[PDB]
Amino acid sequence: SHGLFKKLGIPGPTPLPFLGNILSYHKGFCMFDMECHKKYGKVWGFYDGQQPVLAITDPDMIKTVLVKECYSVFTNRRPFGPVGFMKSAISIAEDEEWKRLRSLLSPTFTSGKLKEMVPIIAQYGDVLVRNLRREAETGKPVTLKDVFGAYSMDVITSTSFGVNIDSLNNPQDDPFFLSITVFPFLIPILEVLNICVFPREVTNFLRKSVKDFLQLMIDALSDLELVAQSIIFIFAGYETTSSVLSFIMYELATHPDVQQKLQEEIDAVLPNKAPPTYDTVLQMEYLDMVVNETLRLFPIAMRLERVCKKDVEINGMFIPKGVVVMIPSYALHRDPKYWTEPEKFLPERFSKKNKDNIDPYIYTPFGSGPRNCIGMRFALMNMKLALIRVLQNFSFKPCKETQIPLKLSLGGLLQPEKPVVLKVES
Amino acid sequence: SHGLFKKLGIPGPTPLPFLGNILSYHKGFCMFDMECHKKYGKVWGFYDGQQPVLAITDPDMIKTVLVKECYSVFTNRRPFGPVGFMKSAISIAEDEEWKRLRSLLSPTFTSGKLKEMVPIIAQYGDVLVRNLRREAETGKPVTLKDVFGAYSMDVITSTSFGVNIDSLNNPQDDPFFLSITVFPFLIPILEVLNICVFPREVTNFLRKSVKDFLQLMIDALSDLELVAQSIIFIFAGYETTSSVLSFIMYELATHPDVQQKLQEEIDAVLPNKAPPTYDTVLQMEYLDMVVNETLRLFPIAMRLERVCKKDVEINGMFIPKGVVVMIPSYALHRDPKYWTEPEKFLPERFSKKNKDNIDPYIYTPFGSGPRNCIGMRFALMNMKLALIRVLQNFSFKPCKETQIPLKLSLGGLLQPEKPVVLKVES
Ligand code: HEM
Ligand code: HEM
Repeated sequence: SHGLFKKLGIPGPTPLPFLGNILSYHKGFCMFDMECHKKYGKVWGFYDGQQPVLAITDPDMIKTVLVKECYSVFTNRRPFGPVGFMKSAISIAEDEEWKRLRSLLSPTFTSGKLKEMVPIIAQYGDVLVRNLRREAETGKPVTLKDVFGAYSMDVITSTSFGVNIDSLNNPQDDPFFLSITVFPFLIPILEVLNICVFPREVTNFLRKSVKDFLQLMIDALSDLELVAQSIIFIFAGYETTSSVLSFIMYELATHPDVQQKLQEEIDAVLPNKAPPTYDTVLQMEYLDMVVNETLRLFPIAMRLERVCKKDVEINGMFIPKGVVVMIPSYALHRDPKYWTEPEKFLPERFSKKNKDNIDPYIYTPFGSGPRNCIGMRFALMNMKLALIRVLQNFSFKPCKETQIPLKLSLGGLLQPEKPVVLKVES
Repeated sequence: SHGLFKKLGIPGPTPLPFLGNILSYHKGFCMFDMECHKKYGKVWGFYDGQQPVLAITDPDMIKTVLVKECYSVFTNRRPFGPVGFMKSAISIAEDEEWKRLRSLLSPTFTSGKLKEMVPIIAQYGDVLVRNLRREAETGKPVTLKDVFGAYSMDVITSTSFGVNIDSLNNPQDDPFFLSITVFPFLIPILEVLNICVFPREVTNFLRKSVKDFLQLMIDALSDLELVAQSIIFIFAGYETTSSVLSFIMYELATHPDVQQKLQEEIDAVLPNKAPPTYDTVLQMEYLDMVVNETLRLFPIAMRLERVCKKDVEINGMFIPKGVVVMIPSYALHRDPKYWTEPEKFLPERFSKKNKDNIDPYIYTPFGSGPRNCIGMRFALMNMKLALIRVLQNFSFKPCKETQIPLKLSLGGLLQPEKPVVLKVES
């Protein structure tokens, strides 16, 4: 099975038997992606065990895969297991089942239902300053992913349901997945065992805690299929939110000529520390020119993936069935051929002046097509609503223990090695 | 493989393919054991999947298996998995490894180290009355396995380490094992996955909480092998203790002519509510004649098991290798041929007058032989030390919701269906 890329004339790193190419993950997904983009060119192939992965960099191919032929050939993501009752969640569902669930869950992030969420988010952005004013008034670094996490936690529990808890009460919230890929034929076994990658007690904790996004559901849909959708929203709305807030907070304290220039637009549209509304936010381009630049540097999903469900010949290339087409986000976001000095944080790539020479099938940090980030709008609203309410009250400087430059986690997920700490000044 | 008991001329219930006889577990281990003792006689056989189990009732065979030929042919228990680092714990260890660990852990339950534990147990037997005086002074049933559990928890955390917590702070503390037996060939897989029957977070909770019985350890032994031994002691010292306390408490409120007659010996050896010492306890025969009668009725382990590691011919019968010899405790404890009116709770079977006509290879509620209950003494001390400190202060009467007669759990473990509740009067 490992001669599929020798056959189709597609170059690649040679795969070891049984293991495939995962031996080269020893530095991380991202570094293995940038590596081969230099090694073999515009299209290369590798194997995740016996699993052949096609890496595409041509932005038309990318468009064909995510948008044009999404509904036809590349509908679903890579098989990930074992999960259990979670097989119904949207980021996991496939074919016809996903269609019924992406329709049903689209109503949540409209321009009308998101504006309904700015005044309720205006409540926890003040539990964020008051919990960041206690660790500022005293000389002491600050662990951004706790206070932002405590924040991002509070936001998601309400933007969808309605529960309210100051995450200082500490409400709730790659060791073995390594074997998934060399033993994907073992996933069918683990299922008939109820066994979960999500420990069966984080789920039983919520196999009853479920029994607004909650409203707009029961308002056709099932009930064990109702539990799962709350889960994903809770993870993404917490983890992804806090993670990037601290990611930008690092690039603001280590680039203070940008931290002040962003603080000089915040006191222009919102004078006298004016609370942010749905519309004042969308005005601010630098806050966008930054958020889009950090996400151009730290794409929190690194790669997009789709599963080629039949023989196709997109943009000149015969693609066989069962292959995983993989858009290597992190590697493009930092490609020289498309970004000058790409290691450098320069929110002026997303200036209206320059955001013309910017191809949205290279910078896709929320994906694209009918299966793109369904929370992208809610995400880009939830972040800047906290980015404003914090760059009005505090300016951030390096610490003594602040990881400069920031070491990305060479393991799996995209996070820093040591957590981002920063000195906060009022 | 399922023709092993047709071969050896041993009668039994006919086994379905692949499943074996576990279909007959639909009423519980115990009822399936009593059933076949009537069906086929003194020796019968059945299959736990492909796993042949030999049930022996002859008390000499039983003696040959537990005591005489224990070190030789029947050393270890049934293979139970998957476990992980827990493969070193004593109740699990086998062959040579178990010898090094039953020696090392014998010093804990001497007459000298147990007497050192009566004054420290005299401390939580008073947190038991004061937590049972709050639910008595007010008219309200009492859930015995909480207050006893809260008690039995407190005792074991100190009798071995030294930590002290009133278990009212709520400190810490058959869905899928059904597949173990039909798929025992899947246990080798699950191991290379770190996967635990004990959820990997109840263990990570203590993969660091470990880093007296604690003293007598590091005083040769390992450290990941030190964590496991604390675990078993914590379960057995908590669960088994509370469970039987409530088991006797049921048989004392539903047999009050015994509850008073035991309260009439307690105020004889310990006058003026005298605190119990190591020696006053051993004096009291009825408190023993009861504890031994409840355990004759509710044997908390139901069956003893050993694994026949080579061809043998004990007491006339050729026994092949790899068979699990199983002493059906629950079925003997309630055998007519050895106990008149065996359903009836009558602590006078264990009177010194009658405890002569009583064969200790039939009543073995702590087993026997070199692999018997290592905590039996500590157990029979920990229980009566709470049985005294409670039958001095309170008398127990039926409630309106008290399960009379007591329905045993027809699932797996030996517990009641509804928890035992009782009205407590001071
Ligand atoms: C900075 C924050 C976020 C980023 C960078 C991000 C990025 C992404 C990406 C790259 C994808 C995959 C798209 C593809 O492969 O085609 C995705 C999918 C998804 N995201 Fe997010 N996301 C963010 C926040 C959120 C939030 C707050 C939610 C709240 C529910 C969310 C829910 C989802 C869902 C449901 C999907 C899958 C949609 C589907 O498969 O139909 N994301 N996101
Ligand atoms: C009423 C209370 C208890 C009862 C009825 C009981 C009963 C038993 C039984 C029937 C066995 C199996 C013997 C065999 O199959 O040969 C056993 C083994 C064992 N019990 Fe208990 N037990 C009790 C309390 C305890 C306590 C408090 C501990 C504390 C550590 C404990 C620790 C153990 C250990 C370590 C073994 C296995 C010894 C070995 O395999 O070497 N038990 N017990």
